Amino acid sequence: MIGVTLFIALYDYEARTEDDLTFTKGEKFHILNNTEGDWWEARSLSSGKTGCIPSNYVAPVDSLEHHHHHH
Repeated sequence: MIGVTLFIALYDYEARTEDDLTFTKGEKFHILNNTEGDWWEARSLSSGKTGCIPSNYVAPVDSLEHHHHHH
């Protein structure tokens, strides 16, 4: 969806609190709230669950894709 940034997990993460998400590397996310800074609220596109993730464990998918001019 245009205007919505897709994120991908670069590492596995086991939930450390009741509000954390557990996820595996490659998992896709939408970010819902980034105000905590080091922790972001996200919704997992794999499980449909919502919770906190470490902000440094994910990256925008568009940052990691190969781009070519002609489309």
